[PDB]
Amino acid sequence: SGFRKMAFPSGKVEGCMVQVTCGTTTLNGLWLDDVVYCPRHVICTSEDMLNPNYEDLLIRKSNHNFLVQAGNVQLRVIGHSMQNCVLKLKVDTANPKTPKYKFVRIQPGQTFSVLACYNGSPSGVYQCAMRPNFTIKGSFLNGSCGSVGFNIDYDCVSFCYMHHMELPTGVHAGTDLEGNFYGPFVDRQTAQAAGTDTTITVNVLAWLYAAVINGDRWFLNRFTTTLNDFNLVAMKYNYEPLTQDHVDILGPLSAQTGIAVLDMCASLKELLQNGMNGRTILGSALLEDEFTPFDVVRQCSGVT
Amino acid sequence: SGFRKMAFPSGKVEGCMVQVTCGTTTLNGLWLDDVVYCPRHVICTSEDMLNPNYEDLLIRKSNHNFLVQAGNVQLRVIGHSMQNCVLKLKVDTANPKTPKYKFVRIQPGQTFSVLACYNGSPSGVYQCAMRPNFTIKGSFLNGSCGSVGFNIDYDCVSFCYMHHMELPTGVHAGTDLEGNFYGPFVDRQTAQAAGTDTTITVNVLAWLYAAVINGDRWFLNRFTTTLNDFNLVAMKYNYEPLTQDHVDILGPLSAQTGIAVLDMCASLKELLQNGMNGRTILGSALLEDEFTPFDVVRQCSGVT
Ligand SMILES: O=C(Cc1cccnc1)Nc1cccc(O[C@H]2CC(=O)N2)c1
Ligand SMILES: O=C(Cc1cccnc1)Nc1cccc(O[C@H]2CC(=O)N2)c1
Repeated sequence: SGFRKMAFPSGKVEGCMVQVTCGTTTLNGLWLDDVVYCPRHVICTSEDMLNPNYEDLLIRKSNHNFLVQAGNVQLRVIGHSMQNCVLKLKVDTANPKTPKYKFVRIQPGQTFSVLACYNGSPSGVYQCAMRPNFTIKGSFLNGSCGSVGFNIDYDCVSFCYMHHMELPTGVHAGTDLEGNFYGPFVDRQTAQAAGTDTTITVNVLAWLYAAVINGDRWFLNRFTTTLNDFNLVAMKYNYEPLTQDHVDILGPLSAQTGIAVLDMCASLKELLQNGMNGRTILGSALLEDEFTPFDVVRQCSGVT
Repeated sequence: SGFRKMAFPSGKVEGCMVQVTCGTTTLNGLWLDDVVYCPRHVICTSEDMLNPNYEDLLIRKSNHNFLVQAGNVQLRVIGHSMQNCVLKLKVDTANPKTPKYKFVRIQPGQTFSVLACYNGSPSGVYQCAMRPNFTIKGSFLNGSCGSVGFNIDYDCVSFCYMHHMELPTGVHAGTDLEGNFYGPFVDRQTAQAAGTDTTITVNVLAWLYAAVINGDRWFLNRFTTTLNDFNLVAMKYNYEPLTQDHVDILGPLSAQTGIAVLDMCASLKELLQNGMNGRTILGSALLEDEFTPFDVVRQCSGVT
């Protein structure tokens, strides 16, 4: 027993982290096969970031202007191209450490691990969720651009995020591995603001199931509700509307615990309306929304 | 910016994880050089655990009775010995993936990463602290015994914990890599209880410094206090007494922020006496004690 914000083992991803330097700028790159993926703002100077024309800026860049280093060895860049907001640097050596990988665009609500990196070197790993407003609440400093978000299935790494920027509000914006930003964010140093951050209801429910499994049963009440009535209370508290798909995904958790999804919803409705009264759930004084129903089953069943 | 419970990259430790089977029992082992370290309760049956005589039980065990598997390859055990509560299985092949390592016994209050494992395979990584009562609040299921706690410095892994058991209260007990339990715990299926779990004051202070660095400044007040007055309030709330050593270790955080340690103590005294009033600090509705002052500087400076 015990419930922690667990991240996937990062070894398969550490093997891919490289340092990419363009002029004065150094950031991280992802080396899979003979391609190094990195944010395209590596070709920018601090003046360029205000209003950059990336096609024009890339025209003044040649293969030799991009310095790629993997540990202490320099990789020869034989080609370069721009795919949306990522640069793909073709290198002459394929990464011998390349794991089985997929490039995937995750949905908001879904979770993933981040391997924060500086100068192509990993500093730490933590679990994140793609917020409904398409930002992530990460831990990133200047120099962490190019750090990737990933999931692991058996031996296959699904890369879903590449860090590009921080908004003045302290939240982080980034792209999938095809260079497409999650949300309305543009890789320009212009005032951008994240919209309303809503709470991932299905994840809070999954974590309530995880608390019941672990012994925290105080919040369980003698009540039930309907999907429409629960959603009236979810609306007021900026919670994502619960759908029958969500109820379905909670099915294995509901089946294991023996608590109906709508019963857990009534318990959640009371937690929203009445607060926690100074008590805690899984050592947390607030309702946690960064565990998907898949994360809960995986952690409560030891899926390696 | 952003502050997360970050764990060290686990790649160097994944390379050491092996599966150790003795009779019907399977658990994890740590393969460093030609030695595999694992909990000695691997030689026990469910009946033996009630009151085991490990010397007598080991006398009926031979080199061939311990099955060690690293991935899909069986390792030949050429020697076996008991060091306190760990078995050291000498194998004929040295681990080619052995990183630079030290075996260290950490103090309560200190933090470390755990690579939870099942059948010699890593399932996830998370950050932990050694509680003042010598237990850890981990996430472990049956089959995770042998999972290790570690820290990383540059390229050197300092192994500090090996998971052995779970107490009926849901907390976890284990040993250093010399087989010595942290705390009064014995590897026997007998009713054991953890003592009072106090709050690591210096870590809560370090995390208040991390909140100030990150923009959360609401809790800052126009007051100060003395070490003895603060400790009167720490005592009432089961907080560890603050010493001049703690004030010293907080020195670089105090120097960076410009807030005196005793000033932060007055802010903490008010948080203890008045609560958080529904507000949050670093997205947490309670006072976090699992970040050391070293963890704070490392995360707020990008130490790879
Ligand atoms: O933020 C970083 C580096 C960094 C520092 C700290 C943490 N993570 C990333 N770069 C950057 C890149 C592209 C646009 C950009 O403009 C900002 C203004 C806005 O809203 N977005 C900034
Ligand atoms: O707990 C486990 C396996 C396990 C299961 C879930 C999570 N982590 C570990 N084994 C074990 C080993 C040695 C003594 C022992 O007795 C318990 C009674 C007590 O207080 N300690 C139990």
